[PDB]
Amino acid sequence: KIPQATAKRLPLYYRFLKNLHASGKQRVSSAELSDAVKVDSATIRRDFSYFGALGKGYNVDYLLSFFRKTLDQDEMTDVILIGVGNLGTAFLHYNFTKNNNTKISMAFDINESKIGTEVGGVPVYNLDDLEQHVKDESVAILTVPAVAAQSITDRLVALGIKGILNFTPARLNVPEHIRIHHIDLAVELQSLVYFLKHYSVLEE
Amino acid sequence: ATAKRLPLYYRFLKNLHASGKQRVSSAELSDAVKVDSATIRRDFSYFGALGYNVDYLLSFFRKTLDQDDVILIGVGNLGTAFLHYTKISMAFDINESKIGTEVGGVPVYNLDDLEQHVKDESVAILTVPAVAAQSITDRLVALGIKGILNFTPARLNVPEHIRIHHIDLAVELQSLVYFLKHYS
Repeated sequence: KIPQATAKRLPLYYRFLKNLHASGKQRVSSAELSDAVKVDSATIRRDFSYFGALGKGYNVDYLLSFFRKTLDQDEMTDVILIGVGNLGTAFLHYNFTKNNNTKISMAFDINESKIGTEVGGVPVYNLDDLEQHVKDESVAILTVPAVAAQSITDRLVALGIKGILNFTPARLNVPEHIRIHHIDLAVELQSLVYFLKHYSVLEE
Repeated sequence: ATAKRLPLYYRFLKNLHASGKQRVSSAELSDAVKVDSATIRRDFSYFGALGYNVDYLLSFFRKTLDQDDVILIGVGNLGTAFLHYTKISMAFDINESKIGTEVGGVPVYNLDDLEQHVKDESVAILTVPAVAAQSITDRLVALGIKGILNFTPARLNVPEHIRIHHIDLAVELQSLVYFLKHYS
């Protein structure tokens, strides 16, 4: 599937393996794993094929790193960027802190000389290829001209984007379950200006 | 001079309006804002006010302020995005290949000259590295800037009356991410 019940056991296996690794333990059997998560050995066997783990019992150090990698994978927020112009490339040069499991994993453009580049260590792909690159990523940054932003949005939601930071003047239409932060920079500037004239916040 | 007392009258009258009072004397306004009434009477004629009606003046001050700038510092990708992309009148940088040039119609000056060329402007856009932000901020406040659009990860130390708008990718993503993890 992976079945929900299996997926919910993963952090439980992890916590058990950390404790064991701290205590100096080198091997762990199915029976010990079963006792730790209150299941039986067949469940360990099935869950570990879902996870992609390799055994024989198990090496504590191997399984700890493996489950660590897997939870890190599951917990990281991979972000896509569309539009690699001035604002887009500044964002690709953004230095996210260590404690912060967010990164922009990929970028998209339509300019042939953008396409095929690595900007700030992230690959820029043809926007044509959006559907063949996007699987799991749940968040997108939009830094395209306002005119392109709606058709790109339509596609992002169809691919399973759930959250969008809109840095364009466009007012996006999306399904009620899509969370949109609209950061129009010209509006932010004009809001600051307005406040120092009127000492109240600008509508909208 | 006259347009420099206008915001004093506005701010105070907006506070008055809130309290339900719709007339105000030069003597009452003088004791509040510390301008002499003889100057107030002189200004309020100029504004075409005929005891003065509080709503006339407020609507007049609002309209004037809406009838009749911004500087930017750091003309890199981010500053260039803002220029390209309320007009920006001056840009400032340290890169000698950008100083003495025009980006998006705006001339770019050496940051050394900030204090000679910033006279009237109240708003600054800040699009420099975080490491540069606080020292420049310090110079902007000493120059009497009233608002800063902080487009850097730095948290700026300014006097309380300085309005800061902070735009940051991480800060913004953290909020959206928290929604998605908790309110799906």
